[PDB]
Amino acid sequence: MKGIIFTEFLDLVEDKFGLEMVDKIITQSELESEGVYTSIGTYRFSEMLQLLQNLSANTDVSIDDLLLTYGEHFFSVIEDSYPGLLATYKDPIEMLASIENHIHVEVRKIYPDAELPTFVVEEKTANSLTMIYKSSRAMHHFGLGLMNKTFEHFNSSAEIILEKIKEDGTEVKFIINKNENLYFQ
Ligand code: HEM
Repeated sequence: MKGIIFTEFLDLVEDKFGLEMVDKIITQSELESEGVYTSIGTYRFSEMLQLLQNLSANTDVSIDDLLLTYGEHFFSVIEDSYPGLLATYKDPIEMLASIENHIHVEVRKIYPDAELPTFVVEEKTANSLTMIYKSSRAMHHFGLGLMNKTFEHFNSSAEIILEKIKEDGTEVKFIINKNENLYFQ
């Protein structure tokens, strides 16, 4: 895992739960880095899993909801760091169907040591998209938060249903349906 994921996450923990919680989940965790990360650094995901599990136990917020909130926050990091890559797309469904064969291809050029999930499109229309998410890190809700903000970026919204094919969240079917445009709301 790249260090930018660690630094932005602990920034969000400090922003939402306080600096003492940042020190707490770091103290409860070991952690070859010992809690010191750099943006271009490469660290084991087991470090992040410890940080998430300890934060969830301390705050009583599920890892699902913590990763969802973080995934939504990380879209703003994408907005401010790669606006040209984001400006390539004009439709949220087309962008999400382009994560595997374009977006994360560019990410591997940024970070050659990147450890990324796989997204496989099984069905796609103009307002629907079904993809299979596969990753040993089971960060489906991190991707869900990024998907939520992808639709928000294009002034849209979507119902996104997650079906865990493997119970540990390492294979998840995403059923994305752009919402009814309630034009008379
Ligand atoms: C242009 C926009 C995007 C940029 C710049 C980007 C860059 C990354 C980076 C840097 C990482 C961390 C890699 C590592 O730690 O080695 C990453 C991991 C991830 N990204 Fe992308 N990403 C982008 C669009 C998406 C979108 C839209 C989704 C939602 C489906 C997405 C779902 C993920 C997930 C779920 C992970 C966690 C790793 C895993 O699941 O195994 N990304 N991305």
